[PDB]
This record gives sequence, C-alpha cells and structure tokens, in this order.
Amino acid sequence: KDIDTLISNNALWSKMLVEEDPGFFEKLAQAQKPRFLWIGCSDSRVPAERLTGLEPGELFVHRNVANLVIHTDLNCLSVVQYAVDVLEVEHIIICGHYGCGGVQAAVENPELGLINNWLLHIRDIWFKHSSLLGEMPQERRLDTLCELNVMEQVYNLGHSTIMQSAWKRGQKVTIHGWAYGIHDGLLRDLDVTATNRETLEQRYRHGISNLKLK
Amino acid sequence: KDIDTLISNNALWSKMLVEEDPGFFEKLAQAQKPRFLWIGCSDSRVPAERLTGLEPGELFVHRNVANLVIHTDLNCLSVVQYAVDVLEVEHIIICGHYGCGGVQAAVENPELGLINNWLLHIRDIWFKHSSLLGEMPQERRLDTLCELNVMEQVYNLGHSTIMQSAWKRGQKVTIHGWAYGIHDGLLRDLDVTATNRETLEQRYRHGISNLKLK
Amino acid sequence: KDIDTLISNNALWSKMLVEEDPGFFEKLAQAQKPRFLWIGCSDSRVPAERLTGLEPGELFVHRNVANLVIHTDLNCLSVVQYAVDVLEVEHIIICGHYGCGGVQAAVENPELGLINNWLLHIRDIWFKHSSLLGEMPQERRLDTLCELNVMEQVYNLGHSTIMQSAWKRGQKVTIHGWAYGIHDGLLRDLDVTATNRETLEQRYRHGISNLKLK
Amino acid sequence: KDIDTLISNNALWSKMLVEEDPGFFEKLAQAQKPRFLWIGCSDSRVPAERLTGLEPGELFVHRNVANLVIHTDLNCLSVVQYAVDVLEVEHIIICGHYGCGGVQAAVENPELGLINNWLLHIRDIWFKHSSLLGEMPQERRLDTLCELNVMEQVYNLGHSTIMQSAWKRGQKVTIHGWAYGIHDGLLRDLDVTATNRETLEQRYRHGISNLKLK
Ligand SMILES: [Zn+2]
Ligand SMILES: [Zn+2]
Ligand SMILES: [Zn+2]
Ligand SMILES: [Zn+2]
Repeated sequence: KDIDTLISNNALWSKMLVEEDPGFFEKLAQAQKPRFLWIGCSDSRVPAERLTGLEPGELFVHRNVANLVIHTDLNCLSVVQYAVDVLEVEHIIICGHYGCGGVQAAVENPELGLINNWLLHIRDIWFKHSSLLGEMPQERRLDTLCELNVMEQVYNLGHSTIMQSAWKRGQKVTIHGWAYGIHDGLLRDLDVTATNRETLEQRYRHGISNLKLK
Repeated sequence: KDIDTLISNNALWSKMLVEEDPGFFEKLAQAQKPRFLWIGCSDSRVPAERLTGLEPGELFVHRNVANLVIHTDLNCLSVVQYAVDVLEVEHIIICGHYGCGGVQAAVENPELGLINNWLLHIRDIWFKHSSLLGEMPQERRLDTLCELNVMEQVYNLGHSTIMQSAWKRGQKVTIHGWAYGIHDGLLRDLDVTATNRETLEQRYRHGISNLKLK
Repeated sequence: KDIDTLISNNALWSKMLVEEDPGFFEKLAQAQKPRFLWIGCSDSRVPAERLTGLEPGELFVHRNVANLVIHTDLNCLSVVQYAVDVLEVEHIIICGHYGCGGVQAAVENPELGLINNWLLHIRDIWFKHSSLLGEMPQERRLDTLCELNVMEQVYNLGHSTIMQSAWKRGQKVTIHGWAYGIHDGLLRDLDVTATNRETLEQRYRHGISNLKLK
Repeated sequence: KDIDTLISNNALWSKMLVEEDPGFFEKLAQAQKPRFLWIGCSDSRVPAERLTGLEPGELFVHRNVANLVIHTDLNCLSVVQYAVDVLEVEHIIICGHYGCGGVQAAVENPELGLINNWLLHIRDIWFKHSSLLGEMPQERRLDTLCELNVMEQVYNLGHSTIMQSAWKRGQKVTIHGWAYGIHDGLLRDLDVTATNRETLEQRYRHGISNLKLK
C-alpha cells in the first residue's frame, strides 16, 4: 500500500462520483456549518464518521494523542473557540477508546522521548484516582483510566474561558464524554454530560462516585 | 442530525455489522501499527479515509485549524514524535483544502477572538509571498495561499528536531504536501515530497518558483 | 517614572560605570556560563539577584505567571532543556512568593480573561489538596497553596523527560523549591530538594505530609 | 558560589535591609501595580532593574530564550494579557541583547535538542531578512539579527488579540523595542515605539527600511 496507490484510489473514487452521484459535491458545496466538534485520539481506530454515521461537513474534528484537553494547549483550545464562537456548534463530544496506546504508555511509562511530557497529564489522573483504581480488580484498571481521562478532559473543557463565557452569554453548547471499544465499536456514554456550570460539576462528581461503586 | 440519532446509528451499525459480517473487529484486534500520519484541517470536509481508501487503523491523524505545523506547538509535535519514533510511520501527509475557512479568515482578518492568534501563522505566510500573490489575479490568491500554507508546514515539519533526527539516523520517512477541493474531491500533489534534508530544501524552492511561473 | 526617565537613568549609569569600574564589563565579557536556573513569578516582587546576592550572568531566568512548570509548556521546557543540556547548570530553583497575585486570583477566580486558562493549573492543585486546605482558616489557605504550587512544579520538573534523561545519564542537577515573604524577604527552603528520580518522590511525599501535620 | 551561600547571603541581607534601608519593605507593602512589563531573554546578562534603575514592584517580567513573542505561545501571551487587562501596565518593552546565545545558535544551527524548535522562530527571521543581511559586512550580521528579532517580536505582540482588543477599547499601552550590549550596558532604542496598530505597522516598515540605508 504505497502512496501512489492512495493517489490512484482517490482518482478512481472521485472519477466515479463525478459521473455517477453528482450529489455529493453539491452537498459539500452547500458548505453547511458543522454542528458537532469531535475531540478524539490520533490512533483513530474507528473513524468518527463511521462510528456515528455522520456525513462529510457535519463534523469538526481535532485529534491529538489520547484525547486531551490541556488547560493551556492553544492548538486544542483554538479548535474549540473557533467551533463555539464562530461555527456555533451545539455539541462537543470528547471520545476516548479502550486499548489506547497513549493511555497505556502513560501507565507503563516507557522512555518514548518527547511524547511522555504530553502523557504526564494522563499520569496526573492515574495518581489522582489511586484509591478508586486500587479498589477495583487489576485487569479493569486501564479501561477505567481511559474513562477517567475522558471525564477529566470534559471537566477541563468546561473550565476553559471559552466555554465558561459561552454558557454565561446564553449560547447553547453541550459537552459529552464517550468511549468506544474495538471488540464491538459500540459507543458507551459516560454520563458526564454538561450544559452549564452546575451540571458540569454535578455530572463530573456523580461520575467519580459511580465509579467508586466497584 | 442531533445527539440521540448518533447513539442509535452506532448501535445499529455495530451490532448489525457483527451479526452479518463480523471478520472486521477481528482484523482491528490485531491492532496493526499505522503506516501513515495524516495532518489535516479540523474542517475535515472530506475525511482522509474516504479520500484515500485507507481503512480504520491504517493512519494516525492530527487535525487543527488549517493544518498547521508550528515550530513550537507541542500538540502537533507530540503526535509527530510518537508517530515517527514509536510507530515508525513511513509517510506524513499534510493536506490542506481549497476554500478552508481558517485560511480565508487569515486574509480577511475579521475579529474572531482567540483563533486569530493561531491564524497569524498563516498571515505570516500571506505577507511572505506578497509579491508572488500580488502578480497573480485577485481571485486566485486564496487557493494559492492554501497551497503555500501546506508547502510551508511541510517545510516546517522537516526542520523540526524530530524529522532532522529521524533522517540523520537513517530512518525512512517521507513527507508530502497535498490539497483537495470540494468540486471533485480530487487530491493534488503539490510536489514537495521529501525524504531527507536536501530534497526538503530543493522541493520547497521549486514549489515556490514553479508557482511564480504559473 | 516614564520611558524618558529610564533611558536617562540607563545613560547616566552606563557612562558612570565605564569611567569608574570597567571591570564590571570585563567580568561579563567572559565565557562564564550560569550555574543556576531560576524559575520565578512574573510579579518579580523582589528580584532574584537581590534576594540571593547573585550577580549578572550567574543565573538563567524564566518567569511566568505564578512560576508554573506545566508538563506541556514548550516555553518553560525550552528554557530548562537549554539550561541543563547546553549551559549545564547545577541547580534549578523554583521560587514562589507569599501574596502572589497569580495564586490569589486562582482561588478567588474572578473573570479575568485569557489568563484564567493558565491559572487552572493552580486550581488543579487547590482541588488536589482539598482536604488539607479545607481544614484551615480562609486567611492561611493562600500561603499554603503558594508552597503547594512550588512543590508541585518541582515535581513536574523532576518528571519531565529533560530532567529524567539528565538524571539517568548521570549529570549533576539539583532542583529546589523556595518561597519568600514580603515582610522580610526571607527565603524559606520548602525542603523538596531533588538530586535524582528517587529523592524526588521521597522529598515530595515528605513535603505534603509534613504540611498536613501542621 | 554555593546553595548555602545563597541562603546566608539572603539571611544577612534581610536584616541589613529590615532597618538599614528601612523604606524597602515599606514601599513593597503597598502592593502597587507595576507600570511596565519587561519581556527579555533568560540570559538576563544585565538585569532590567540595574539597567533602567527600576525598583522592585515597578515592572512585571517575562523571560524566555531569546526574548520571543510567538503568535501561539500561551506562556508569554498569558503574562501579556494579565499585565494589560488586569494590571493595566502602560508600557511593554521587549529588550534583546547583542551576543545572545539564543540568536547565535539560531544562525549556526548546532544540534542542541529540544530548544532548536524554539530557535526556529529566529531562523525564520534570519532567512526573511536574507538580502538585508547579505548587503552588510558579515561581522555585523549577528547584531543586526538580534535587533530584527526584537522588531519582529514587537510586530507579533502588537498583532496579538490581546493587544488589538486593548487598543480598540482605548486603553493606553505603548510597546517598545530595545537592545543592549555587554560592552557598556547602554540601552539602544530601535525606534519601533507604537501606541496602536497603525503606528505599529508604520514603525515596523521604517524599522526595516532604515537598517537598509545604514
Ligand atoms: Zn488512542
Ligand atoms: Zn480548513
Ligand atoms: Zn507572583
Ligand atoms: Zn539571550
């Protein structure tokens, strides 16, 4: 699967749509504004279009390593602010995935070079929930960290100035934390949904105690 | 399409796939290492997987507003480092797209807030090629800027410590600059493909100088 | 004191010192690399040279709001990698200060604009130590947070790939965590001094537990 | 010097000041907002206090390697936004210095590791002003680069959203670009002083033009 193969597939796929479904390229030319912002991992095990049955132009996307929303990452923060203040999306979905190489490397902590600084933020979370994790069986720990990561990133995004001041002026925006597994591509909703300052907090706290129950 | 319709489509898609033709989840479980890193725009007008016929898991993906590789952006540089040092991808494709809202905002320069700062890196490019751009009919400057911007991020990518150090140690990594439009989804190779320090410079230079003809 | 006056203070002072102490500049013209790196706050309540009696060129300096060492801030990590890998400093001091405007604004959390995102890193610490902080009076929480901040930034610095690879190639580098008051200018060693991976973890746990005693 | 010798230097100084220059902690007790924000290099060869005679509490300070203001460095833009919006400083001075190790490395491009990424922002400037620099004696090129660096950082600072929305809402803020050398400590004004976006641009254009005639 060389590069010249990608060029040639694209050419066959485009040449077939031009003549056979003129549809497509008009839907895109409709240039309709996105309504969701997907914040996912660069592993991109199962593309978000495939996972949700969303069409091109309906998803705004950011992908870094391990779905993080770092308080001071201007790259991710810039995606969010464009999305919210300019594109006026209504839904921001942060979605992790069980078996994430990033999450796993955060715990095993191999010497991988520069990436380990990025992965320190996920380690912060593993130690933050030491007790919660030490109480559940050794074999369900990684998956749970993957879930906590996503809860924490939802927490962070809600505390961003972008989101706090978007809610405060009345604009409708809803954050969601999800995860999918690769055994079945099924999206599990983590029930940490937020539409203002209050739910954000409630749902996050509820989210941590719901985990303490195992 | 609102949030209840995405949770439903996914359960239909999943389970529907598993019961009639399940050998897909098998192949994913093997978690084979991706060979391409795709750095694209958050707009994602046409997803990379649909452009190229790359399957799930065949590509690492980063997306930010206007597919930028900023010298000092630890987000994109972490993706790139992980992909190169740890996953050992052979190809990095930076793909821009004609009509990008980022690229347009960069030139029109409306008051958008936080995002404008990120966009200054594109504005830098606009003024860098003010002569080239000025000797060209007004109506072509946006599409030209779009290519110029990809050419510059590729150039940026190969100058990073990560790429300089992969090439020097003999690792095989090739960097590409592409762009597509929405009228036909057809990929154009902007022809700045680089496999070492030397071709990086020569390709960049001819990339610019062959625009100055056209 | 407007600009006109800073230029004249500087002119007078330069003229004066060229007539009456040319050695001042003879000392500075030398290949003498700094021995210490100072990470302090942009408040710069009492400068570092006057706290310690350190002289021109004996220290490398970084200052940001609340003297943070964020896992993924390339600004501060660039200053560190340069100091350690290139200038080969032997001591890194992170110094906070009681009354720090940055810390105070973290807790009181006014709507200050863009800076609030920077400060969420301190709020993380305010909530990490929610119990210890919660069981003291309101007035004393600000000074404890200040020392807690300094301890947590030493921790982060110790965990950074730069310190990690430095310590394991057997380079001599000591991290310190200090704080000064503005009733004295007296430097309290917060007693988290780290020479290696091992002392780093010990001293950090020592630090937090010894605070929780009082 | 030694770490014990920094603590006792300090201890000594803290009594020989508490009632011998008694009006030091009298001044700082009044936690008065600085009027100046100084953005300088981590080299800090001659401190800003000693150069200008500015007293403790009168300046806010940011230092990074080679005194940069990157469009998307949140560390430096955070200091700036807090300085301007919260502290309401009237003056921001970016000061570079001749013989800056950061500028020199940018040109000569040794492999120093992580810092090279940061210095690529200076390499861009080196190349941006290729003709200017080539039309001068080679011996003069590093000094001119150091100055062009300050000018370009000033340009960046004035184009950030923090500065644009401060000048649009009538707040009085003046940006200046200075440099000094170690041979006499004498500040040199590079004359890019701007109080709004219109003079920012004019001042930059003539900054570059007057170098060309010289
Ligand atoms: Zn992942
Ligand atoms: Zn775009
Ligand atoms: Zn402070
Ligand atoms: Zn310097």
